[PDB]
Amino acid sequence: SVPSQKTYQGSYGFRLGFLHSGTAKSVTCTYSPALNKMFCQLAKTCPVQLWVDSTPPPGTRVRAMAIYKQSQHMTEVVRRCPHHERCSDGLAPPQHLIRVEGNLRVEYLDDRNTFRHSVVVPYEPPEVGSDCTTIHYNYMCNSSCMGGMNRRPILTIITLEDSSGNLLGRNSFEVCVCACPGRDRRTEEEN
Amino acid sequence: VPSQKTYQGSYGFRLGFLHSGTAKSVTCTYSPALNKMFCQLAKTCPVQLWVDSTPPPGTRVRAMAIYKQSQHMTEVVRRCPHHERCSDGLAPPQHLIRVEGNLRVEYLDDRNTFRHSVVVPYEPPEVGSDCTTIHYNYMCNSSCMGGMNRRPILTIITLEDSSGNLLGRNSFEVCVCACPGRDRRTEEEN
Amino acid sequence: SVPSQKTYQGSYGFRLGFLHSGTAKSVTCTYSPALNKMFCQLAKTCPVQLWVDSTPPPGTRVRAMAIYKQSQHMTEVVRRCPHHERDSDGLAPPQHLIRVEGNLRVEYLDDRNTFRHSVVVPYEPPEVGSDCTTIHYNYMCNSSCMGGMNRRPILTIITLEDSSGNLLGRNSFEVCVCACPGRDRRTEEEN
Amino acid sequence: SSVPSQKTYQGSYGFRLGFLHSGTAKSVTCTYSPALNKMFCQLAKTCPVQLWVDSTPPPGTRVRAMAIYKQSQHMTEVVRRCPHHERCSDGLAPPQHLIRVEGNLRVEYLDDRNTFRHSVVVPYEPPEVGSDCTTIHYNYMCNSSCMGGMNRRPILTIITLEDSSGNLLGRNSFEVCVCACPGRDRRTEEENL
Ligand SMILES: *C[C@@H]1C(=O)C2CCN1CC2
Ligand SMILES: *C[C@H]1C(=O)C2CCN1CC2
Ligand SMILES: *C[C@H]1C(=O)C2CCN1CC2
Ligand SMILES: *C[C@H]1C(=O)C2CCN1CC2
Ligand SMILES: *C[C@H]1C(=O)C2CCN1CC2
Ligand SMILES: *C[C@H]1C(=O)C2CCN1CC2
Ligand SMILES: *C[C@H]1C(=O)C2CCN1CC2
Ligand SMILES: [Zn+2]
Ligand SMILES: [Zn+2]
Ligand SMILES: [Zn+2]
Ligand SMILES: [Zn+2]
Repeated sequence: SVPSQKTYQGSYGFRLGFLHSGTAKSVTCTYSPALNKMFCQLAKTCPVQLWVDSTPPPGTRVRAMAIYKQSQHMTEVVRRCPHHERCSDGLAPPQHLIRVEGNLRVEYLDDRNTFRHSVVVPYEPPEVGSDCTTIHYNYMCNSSCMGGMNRRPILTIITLEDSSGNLLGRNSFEVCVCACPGRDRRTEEEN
Repeated sequence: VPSQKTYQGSYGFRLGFLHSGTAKSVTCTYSPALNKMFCQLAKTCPVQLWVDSTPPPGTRVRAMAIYKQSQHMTEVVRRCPHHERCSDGLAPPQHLIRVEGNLRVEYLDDRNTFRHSVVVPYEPPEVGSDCTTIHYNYMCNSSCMGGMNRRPILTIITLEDSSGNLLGRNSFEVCVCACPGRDRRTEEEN
Repeated sequence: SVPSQKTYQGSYGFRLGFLHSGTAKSVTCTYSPALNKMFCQLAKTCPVQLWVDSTPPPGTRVRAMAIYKQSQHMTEVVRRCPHHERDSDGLAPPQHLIRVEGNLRVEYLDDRNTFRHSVVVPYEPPEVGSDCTTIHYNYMCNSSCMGGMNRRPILTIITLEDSSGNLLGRNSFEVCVCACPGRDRRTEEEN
Repeated sequence: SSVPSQKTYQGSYGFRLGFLHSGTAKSVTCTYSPALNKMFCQLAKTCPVQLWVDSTPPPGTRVRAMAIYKQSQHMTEVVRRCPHHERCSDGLAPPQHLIRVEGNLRVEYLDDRNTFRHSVVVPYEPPEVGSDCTTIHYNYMCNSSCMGGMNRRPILTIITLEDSSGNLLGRNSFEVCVCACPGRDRRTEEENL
């Protein structure tokens, strides 16, 4: 029906972090803590940090899924528009909005019962002298895409799961994929 | 040795596979990274046919296994003596690859190369869908003693017209194993 | 052609298991994982477990055969000492080292060409509560019997075959038949 | 009762346990609480347990470890790994066994044929030249929190010294918590008092 977006830090103290990028014209990805909202460009690197209080064990996986924010649209699967879904696809299904770049162990799922799309990578701990793990996501349509997201806001849900799929952690953030993230962030904050 | 050269041809013939993931319970899962299908003995292994334009009536779709390794490549891929034992329906008992849920299936023992293949009529996608799905079954395990014996194989898929002329070709590696999800997840860890 | 001792799990994921019996004076059979060696008493029950990932068909058979481990003895048939051959249960040939107890469908072979002894039983799936199938082997000579094994080490080769004789899998283990299995395991491990 | 004996006894060799004074820093993988007689440790990591004696036991002496549930309503339940961790093995240990010994090739595992309890045994070796106690490195192979396993029930490890013929010589015990953050979990449990 609808996957849960309820924040769940769980046993490992799972939290998300984001670079402090600002709102200048050069910025290709910028997070608003006031809005809990990422502003990023089509197909460009979006860094997401995983912060934990304890290290989950090897075989832990990190999954990302998008849903529609508005209750009227929430049961609709978030997918790429017909224009963009036309098969640079590498290892990714052409319909999927969310890709991970720079990870050979990436796995993509079409849920056989919910038909929802997700992308999964193995959780790796931070490098020694590092405090967080970084996944580079790419968003493969614009929020404005006719016949896809069509200006409807989306949430990204990031779940930590054990090797059997059981929930260990869940966080979420709103996403706008737009041409001018710095400008769009600064304008959306000024209201 | 049968040609394994990718050939989209005149109708833009491509293969697709479900995005099944690697849950322990999955019956069949394809690794885009390895171009490799992981599936269970005698269970459904869906293969999608995608075309840019519709092949003419009487087009056929053939599947044939060969060994991947150079020094096993002339050897005909067939079931182990244990599994070859009769028990089979429309399929020859020695054939590794079957098609299920197609009453028009045809099986060939090449009288000259002795290779096994399985053929069906090409049907366009059903109402609503963008691809044609063929349910293959692999009737030995990759680890069968006296059969494949842990040796890797490729499946070659060919689109042919009514007269047996080549229209398209593609291929993928196959592992027939107890737990496809685990085995894909493990093989991808390198 | 000395029989093959090469391990094959095969289509059914065939391996061997043994009870974790310890080395107390009272123990009648104990297996050493570090030595891959079973220590047992003359004529006493020696449980050997069959573990499979997938159930082979009814009609599947399980064969045991002993061979000398040392290369210069490998071509000699392993058989009971003169004393011990001269006792029988009424199914076992008096020269066979390995019997199966508590199985009315046991079959014994003297190979027409090699002259090697083996004992076969039907494969049955695990009983309810169990993840493995247990065969009770009896070894009918002592390792030290002069005129039989005469302290020469031996392997038992366990083969899983179908109703038609086709080989499905193989595994093996070393055996010592002795008065005090617990003490001999403890002593041999202590190198 | 049916449950095996937990009562402390130093016996003839004056047998007792010791534990390193490791503190509670975030990096610590195991830490013992003298106030709680309780060892906090991480899944599958080294857990040093010291054997202290007044006189040297004969060669052939053995040191056995066994886990029991602490709470009287669970005491008769055999302690074993959860079904998930049973599926994950060094080839010497049974996959169901909670307690392993690391780095001892003479290790022996027992499944009791009548109690069905698990235990792990090693030979007693005297202290090396320039040491005053023998150290065994235990590994605990399931979390305290594991569902279908300990399921948050506290356990005791019972350490027995026994002769070559199985005669009990001494017995000691300690509570154990297998957790993600031993340092943090020891501090929190000590501050309720
Ligand atoms: C891979 C696993 C197994 O080992 C059996 C068959 C399929 N899944 C679930 C049980
Ligand atoms: C990116 C931008 C849009 O196009 C609408 C949805 C999300 N965000 C606000 C309005
Ligand atoms: C475009 C289409 C194809 O033809 C294959 C690659 C991606 N997509 C599904 C299968
Ligand atoms: C087993 C054998 C038969 O008896 C007929 C069907 C299949 N195979 C060939 C002919
Ligand atoms: C399934 C697995 C095997 O058993 C061999 C062939 C293919 N794959 C790698 C090796
Ligand atoms: C049982 C014991 C013996 O008697 C010799 C052969 C195997 N093992 C070691 C030496
Ligand atoms: C580690 C912790 C737990 O999870 C329960 C048992 C022992 N300790 C206290 C409660
Ligand atoms: Zn788009
Ligand atoms: Zn086979
Ligand atoms: Zn004898
Ligand atoms: Zn566990």
